[PDB]
Amino acid sequence: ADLSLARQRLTDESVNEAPRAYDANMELVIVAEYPEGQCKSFHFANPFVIKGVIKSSELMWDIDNGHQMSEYELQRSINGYAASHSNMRQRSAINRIPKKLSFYLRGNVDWNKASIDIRGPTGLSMRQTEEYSLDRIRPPCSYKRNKFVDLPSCGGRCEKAWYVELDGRPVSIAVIVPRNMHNGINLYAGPLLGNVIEGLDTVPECTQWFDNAPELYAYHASNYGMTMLDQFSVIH
Amino acid sequence: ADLSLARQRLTDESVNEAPRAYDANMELVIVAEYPEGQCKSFHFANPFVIKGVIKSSELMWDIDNGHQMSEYELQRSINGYAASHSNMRQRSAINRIPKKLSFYLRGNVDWNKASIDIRGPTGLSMRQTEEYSLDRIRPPCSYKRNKFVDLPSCGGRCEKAWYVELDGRPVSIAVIVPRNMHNGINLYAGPLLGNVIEGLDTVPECTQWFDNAPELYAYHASNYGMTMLDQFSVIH
Amino acid sequence: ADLSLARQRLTDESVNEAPRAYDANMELVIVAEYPEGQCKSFHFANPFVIKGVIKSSELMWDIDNGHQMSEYELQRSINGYAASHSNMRQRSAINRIPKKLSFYLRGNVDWNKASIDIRGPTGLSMRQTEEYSLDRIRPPCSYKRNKFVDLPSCGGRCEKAWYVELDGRPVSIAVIVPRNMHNGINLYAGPLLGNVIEGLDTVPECTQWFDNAPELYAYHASNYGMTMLDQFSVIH
Ligand SMILES: Nc1ncnc2c1ncn2[C@@H]1O[C@H](COP(=O)(O)OP(=O)(O)OP(=O)(O)O)[C@@H](O)[C@H]1O
Ligand SMILES: Nc1ncnc2c1ncn2[C@@H]1O[C@H](COP(=O)(O)OP(=O)(O)OP(=O)(O)O)[C@@H](O)[C@H]1O
Ligand SMILES: Nc1ncnc2c1ncn2[C@@H]1O[C@H](COP(=O)(O)OP(=O)(O)OP(=O)(O)O)[C@@H](O)[C@H]1O
Ligand SMILES: [Mg+2]
Ligand SMILES: [Mg+2]
Ligand SMILES: [Mg+2]
Repeated sequence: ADLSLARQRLTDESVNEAPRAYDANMELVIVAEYPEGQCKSFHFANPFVIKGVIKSSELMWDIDNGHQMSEYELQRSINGYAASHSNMRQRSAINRIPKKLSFYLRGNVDWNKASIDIRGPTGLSMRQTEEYSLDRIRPPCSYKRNKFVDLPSCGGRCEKAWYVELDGRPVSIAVIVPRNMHNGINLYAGPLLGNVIEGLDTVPECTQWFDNAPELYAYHASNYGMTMLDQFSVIH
Repeated sequence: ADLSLARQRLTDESVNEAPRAYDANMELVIVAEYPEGQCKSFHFANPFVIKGVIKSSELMWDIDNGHQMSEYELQRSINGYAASHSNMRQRSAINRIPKKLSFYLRGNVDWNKASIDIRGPTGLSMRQTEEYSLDRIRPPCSYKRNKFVDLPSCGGRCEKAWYVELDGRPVSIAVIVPRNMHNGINLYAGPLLGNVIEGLDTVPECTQWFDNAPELYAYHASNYGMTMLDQFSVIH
Repeated sequence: ADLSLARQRLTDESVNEAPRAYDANMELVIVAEYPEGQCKSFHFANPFVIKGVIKSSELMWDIDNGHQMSEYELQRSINGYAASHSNMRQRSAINRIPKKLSFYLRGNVDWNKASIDIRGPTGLSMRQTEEYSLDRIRPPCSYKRNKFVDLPSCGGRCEKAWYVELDGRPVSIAVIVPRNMHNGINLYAGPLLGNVIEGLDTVPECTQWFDNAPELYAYHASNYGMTMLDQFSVIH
């Protein structure tokens, strides 16, 4: 047996299987695409539960003539969608609302229980008439299961995505991504629990802005190894 | 029996009782009111533990001639209250410090254990002489219990509030709101624990700015069904 | 026995031992020092697990002619370090990257398990070639143990520090600081667990900017009782 090829094989497998390890992160990238094709990406990671929580103000395209707009200004625009005649806008804000959201998940994910909840502009459960009395988490619809779309992970057998088209109204996002424990062991049971609790919510988030999707593909997706799908069903 | 009225009754009860469900959110709205009557509201929600954590810089009225001030500028002003002669201010910043804070809680709350802790300008336990050695959470005074004021929830039997007048010094806030488990069942016990842990800290926050209290009543309180009390003891 | 001295002694001990109490905070101050000597400090606290999580954009010196720069502008500069030719910079950004980081820990810390992880510019595990497949938390190197440096805590016997020199590239930070439970009792075991979970992540953070280290010593360190060490090995 050729040991140079054996070494290559071991190297490949070490990279492919690493996400299955204890304390190895699951990965979440959310991409918002806007009408002129610009993109905003949000990255979250954790080994046990990813909690991808995005305010409606964070999901707006927030660049105006080269400067970043404030939460105050953005929330002012969002308000008129949440409550009738609560701001002074004479036209809509659709230029800054995403057309499409893409959710890229990679790693040792419990695909039965991963939930993606698209919520209202002030964070309440989405419905025709949002109200505090009827506000909850993890609605039945949020569990996508076999509605996830499989994508190449280049040997990892571990990337899927979900896509949604928005309808011209601001939204907020709550994504909960639990670790696969279908090997029959409860990591929250016994003395290990404290070690798991210590690891929750310990990875820095990262938000990036791109003027077009090819910049996203070139400087995020292919830089780090998250495969993305474009509007022509071609992978990058 | 009139079935149109029976249907109305069932509908009423479905709305009134929904917050008692597993995975139904408890709701927290904090309102800061400033000397010229403007208001800032902060909304938090969770089914298991609400953690309402606000920095002193976030609690300042932060609008200056139509633009939002930066954390850098706000913290600079706060500093002179925390440490003598640590900024260059020749006058106080009382114009931007809240006069009053109102805490509105709605849902299946453990009223015995809900805690509201008003902390110092850099997040330490409040005392005459703040110091790292004497910094802790959940002081005895923070549990309000029967000092909560009952307010109408329009059939829910589940809203209370707490009020405090400030004394011209910046503060920070830590509110911990645990779920009522007085039905005798520990949701943290057994296999359910992981499901509870997954649900913690998964709801987007929302901050709003209003120029006067009637805007708050019209476009937040009555829009979503949180009853608020004004300075004339009239509900909205 | 002189009871005025006995009272002094009891007072001293009450202050010295307070951090050992249940619900007493452990304290973390991170100080970034930049080439012109300016400093940024970040304070975190919790009684059970401190989670000090800082994005690469937050660690840049972010003041430009008296105004605070936006995350958009800062992330743009960081991008060129993460992905080749992903921004339009013709020179580096070393003026705004810390030269040195200092980590000050005070309280009832588990020194065996405290971990300080210096991560890449977009939050991934640091390595020559950062990639999503090889991203994890709590690497073996992050546990400093006896590589912590002991510093005076003025009777508390409970402050240590860690120092690192950076190499001109932006980084992100994840610090996990667990409570000392070497007295043989597991606080996550039994009915106490819910009370611990309720206390996680409930203390407001505080970020401060200083133009030079003596301002930091005078208006933070000596104001609150965190001892710091300067470049001459002198304490403040
Ligand atoms: N262009 C595409 N559009 C949609 N789906 C695609 C496309 N290309 C591949 N896929 C799907 O991705 C999945 C994985 O494909 P494949 O096995 O070729 O990738 P791989 O590099 O071996 O990665 P993995 O280790 O994740 O399997 C398959 O279900 C395949 O149909
Ligand atoms: N204007 C007010 N000022 C102060 N307290 C008030 C005011 N109006 C009502 N309350 C108090 O609110 C509480 C609930 O009142 P009430 O039972 O009339 O409301 P409800 O619409 O039935 O809501 P719930 O289902 O929460 O009881 C009572 O304790 C009442 O005294
Ligand atoms: N200037 C210094 N540079 C480096 N280390 C120092 C310096 N001064 C003191 N130390 C170290 O700090 C540690 C604690 O010193 P010391 O016992 O004098 O302080 P203390 O005020 O009693 O505080 P504690 O209660 O924390 O012991 C010792 O290991 C000492 O060597
Ligand atoms: Mg394959
Ligand atoms: Mg009633
Ligand atoms: Mg000593």
